[PDB]
Amino acid sequence: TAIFSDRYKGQRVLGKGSFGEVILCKDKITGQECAVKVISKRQVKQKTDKESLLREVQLLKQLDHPNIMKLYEFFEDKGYFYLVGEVYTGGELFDEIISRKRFSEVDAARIIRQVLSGITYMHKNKIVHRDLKPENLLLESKSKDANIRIIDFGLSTHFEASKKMKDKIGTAYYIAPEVLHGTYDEKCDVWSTGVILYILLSGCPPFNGANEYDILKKVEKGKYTFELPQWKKVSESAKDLIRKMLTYVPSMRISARDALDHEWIQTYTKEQISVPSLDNAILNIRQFQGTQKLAQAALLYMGSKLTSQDETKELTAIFHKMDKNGDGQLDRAELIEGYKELMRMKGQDASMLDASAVEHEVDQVLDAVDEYSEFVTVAMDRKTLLSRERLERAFRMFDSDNSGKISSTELATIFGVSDVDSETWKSVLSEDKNNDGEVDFDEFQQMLLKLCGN
Ligand SMILES: CC(C)(C)n1nc(Oc2cccc(Cl)c2)c2c(N)ncnc21
Repeated sequence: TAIFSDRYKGQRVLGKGSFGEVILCKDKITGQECAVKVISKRQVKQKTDKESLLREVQLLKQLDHPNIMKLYEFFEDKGYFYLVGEVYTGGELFDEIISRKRFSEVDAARIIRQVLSGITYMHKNKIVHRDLKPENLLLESKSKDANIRIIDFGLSTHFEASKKMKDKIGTAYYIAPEVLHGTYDEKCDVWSTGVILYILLSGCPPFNGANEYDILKKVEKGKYTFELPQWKKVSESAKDLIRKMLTYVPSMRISARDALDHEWIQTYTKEQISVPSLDNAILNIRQFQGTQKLAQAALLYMGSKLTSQDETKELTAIFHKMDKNGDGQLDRAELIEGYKELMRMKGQDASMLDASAVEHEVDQVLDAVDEYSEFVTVAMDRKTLLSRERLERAFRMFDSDNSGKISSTELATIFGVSDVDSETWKSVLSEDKNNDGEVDFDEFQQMLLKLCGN
């Protein structure tokens, strides 16, 4: 077999996506940069057999469209799959939108035409996405005229969805009703695209609720309206398209290809042109995006705290066992070995892909120490860092008026999206013995710590 770390070295962590971590990697010979998704066999089950995954990868590697992520290679070892593809540096679609002055039906139409164009093409090759959502739409580069690239086509056919709310944040808004009941086809991608279209034009989900299951109930019933005030600013042809895409019975639902010929797409994408800014839509999208990202950061922070506890004590156990004389001390070599040992047990950390990468992390930890218990504390704080800073930056972003505080109403929203229990979070707060009806960042962080057994 060919080995992933023989070819690629990891540069830096790009983020978390469906089914695993994504690393920026570089070919050790040619210097080609690529994005690598590392899927752990221990945390993600396969729905299909080997042969079927291989033939699907062999197909994906051959496909080519300007709105679909390019896949280059695939590797597999004892514990992991590695999907190697083209790296995109423009970030998520919605983050580019919320940093705009104007946004019109014209900008929406140009977004949606690209999305429908990639989808159309993948459906002709019998590949269905199933989990189409804003996070899966990346901008190819930081440029102004950059294409949208859809990531994760085909994956959900081969790998089972996580049940953890860490991993499901914001998926219920987009999912087709028929995917909930088991019988689904390519039309599920049109539904998801109509949900995204609805949000682009109103800033709000068509099927919404106070918690994950409430949202799913709305989706299953399938009723939505155009009753919000900002829909008055919207053409009727956009409403007609949305209706066709959010048609409940999939055989009555419009195809991706047919949707590219809809009058709204034709009208509003003319290079010619022939139109107001939907400022309310943009405000709500800015609010939506901050809420989703704060809830996502809250869960990852809590998850990272539990992992940190689990690995801190295990490393301590490994190093104690390694301590042959029992004096509490170890040299550079034992530290490396013990750290490696930790990763056989707990699986490879995305950013430690080989023995060389562990050494530099050790050597980095030592540079800040220049006694195995000081090493443990420093090495673990360095794995929490990204979580603790992501949380603070996510709290700062969500606090749009810079008041330094989040109200109880906003906590409800955040904890509902995070699917944490109304009575449970209210109880943690109380342990705010003074009821301002609001919390600053330190208090919010204490709430989360208390919701994960600290
Ligand atoms: C940063 C993240 C996790 C949203 N992401 N995901 C990406 O999607 C990937 C990246 C590698 C393999 C697969 Cl199957 C999907 C991605 C990319 N291609 N370029 C830059 N960032 C990427």
